[PDB]
Amino acid sequence: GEVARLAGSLSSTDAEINRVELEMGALREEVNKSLVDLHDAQAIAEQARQDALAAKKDLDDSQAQIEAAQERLDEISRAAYRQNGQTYLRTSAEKQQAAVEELDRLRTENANKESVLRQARIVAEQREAEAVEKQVQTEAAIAANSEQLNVLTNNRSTLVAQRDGAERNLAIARAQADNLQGQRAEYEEFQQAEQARIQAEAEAQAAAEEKRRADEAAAQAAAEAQEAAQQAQAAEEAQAAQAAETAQAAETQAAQAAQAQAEANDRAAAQQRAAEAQAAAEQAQREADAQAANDAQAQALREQALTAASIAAAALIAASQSSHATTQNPYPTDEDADPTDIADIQGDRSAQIETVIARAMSQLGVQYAWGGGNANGPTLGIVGFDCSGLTLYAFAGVGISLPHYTGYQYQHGTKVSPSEMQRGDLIFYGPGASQHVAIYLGDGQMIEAPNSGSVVKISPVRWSGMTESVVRLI
Repeated sequence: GEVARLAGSLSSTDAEINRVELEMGALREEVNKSLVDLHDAQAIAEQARQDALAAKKDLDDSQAQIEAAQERLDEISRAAYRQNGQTYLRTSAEKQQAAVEELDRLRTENANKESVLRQARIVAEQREAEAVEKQVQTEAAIAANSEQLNVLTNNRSTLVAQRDGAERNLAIARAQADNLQGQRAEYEEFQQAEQARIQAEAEAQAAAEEKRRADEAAAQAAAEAQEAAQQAQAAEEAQAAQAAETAQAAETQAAQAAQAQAEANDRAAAQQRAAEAQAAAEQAQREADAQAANDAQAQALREQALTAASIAAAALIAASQSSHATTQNPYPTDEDADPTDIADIQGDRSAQIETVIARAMSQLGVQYAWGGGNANGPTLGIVGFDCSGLTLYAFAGVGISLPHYTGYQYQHGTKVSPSEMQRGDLIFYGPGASQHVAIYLGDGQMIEAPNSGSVVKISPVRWSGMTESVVRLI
């Protein structure tokens, strides 16, 4: 059975599909960026313009402000002349000087504002030009990226062509494997993979226990090494302390020297014992990580064999039932032979549910094909899956054989009230499950193959048209 060659080439052309999809993404977003840049340069330009306008507004206010004060000086002189035909003469002379010096003020303020307008106008000139440039820039960047994208999508359509053909061949392979080797053939292969699953699972369980205990051993040897090294450290202390004190002081002389010898002896003794315990901790750590490496390696083989077992379970079921896609009788016509004959399909738990669900999610994106799907995967319509076809596919992974009809799937398992549904349950719609089926995924979302034109997708649970009960198979 050369499934695995096409399965591999399929999956590698799907790897190429996603290369090109991210590449297209990079270009598409490139345009999005310089679109952002353009709209912000435009906002900069319009803001520099409203700054220039603000400048002319106060410059004109300064104009007519100065002219209002000039005309008050004017009416002051007019009053003076008419009043030329004593305390008040003094204070009105002082008022006129106040007005003249105020006008001096407003004068130099207006010159400053004239320079402010010169610069606000130049700033708007500049950043308007900046926006003209960046505008044409991104129109041209769009031209380039639209053309390059059109290239990418030509490549993408040929890749998906290849992909549809390869999937179509994989369906051929699954059929030849299970439709060909009759029941007892897949039965033997299945019993083999189920046995290898239980054994490699037990083996991995043993490598995990020993890795845990070797890790405990690494810990004990490491701590003992550290203790012995600390006693070596205290020897260093007490030796330099003895050294300093004898440096700072006949028979008394021999007593000092003997204590120095005893100090050095204790030091090298605790030091050698520290070196020994630390090389021992190093061995214990090399063993603890050789054993952690084997625990990981054996756990990989454990779930590898667990998976190969689940698919061989799906294959037994597939070889157990007729093609639920054609009509031509796949049985003999003259009473002159004797075939295999297919089973009859018409009217812990947590780990089990997750295996089924992985199978349905693995088909996310597969196109709809009326009547498509079996225990081995998608099939040609009357390639893809239809709603009740997908559920049939998923539960065969845990050896649950379902009919390729919603109304009949509703008769299997246990009828739970819709309000207590949980992950793994079958949600049905239509009277007596005559219209549609989906798998509850938990957390108020479900996976389904819904209607013509929709790929296998995850959608929120729908309450309109729901049957009165859900069905729980595991």
